[PDB]
Amino acid sequence: SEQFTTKLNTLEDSQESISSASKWLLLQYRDAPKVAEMWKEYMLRPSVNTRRKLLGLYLMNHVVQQAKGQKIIQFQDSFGKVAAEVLGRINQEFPRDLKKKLSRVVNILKERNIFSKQVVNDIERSLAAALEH
Repeated sequence: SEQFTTKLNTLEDSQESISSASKWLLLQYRDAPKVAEMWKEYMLRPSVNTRRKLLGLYLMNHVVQQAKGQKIIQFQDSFGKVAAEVLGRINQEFPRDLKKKLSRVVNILKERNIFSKQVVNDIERSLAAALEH
């Protein structure tokens, strides 16, 4: 629902506040397919700063990380799909500093087995493409 954008637009730059938001976003699993699309648009919105995009990335990470604990594939699969594309694209805007921070998020998604091997491979491929172009 629109509650995603409510928490996203009011998303504060702090892990505590980010987790607090994601706690409620776990209830959006019914519309997760659409939430991921909203997240995608946000991440690929030119009116959003690269810092604010990374902040949004942090929010997603918390949601799917908790979804991993809650075993909610509605978030894992949905966000994984769009993440494969987004993560590659936004690295063309992110500076080296924020690109490193991004790669840390990716490492978490992989190492914690949050996203499937298919999704991870798709991410890594798009990341390589981002490095190439």
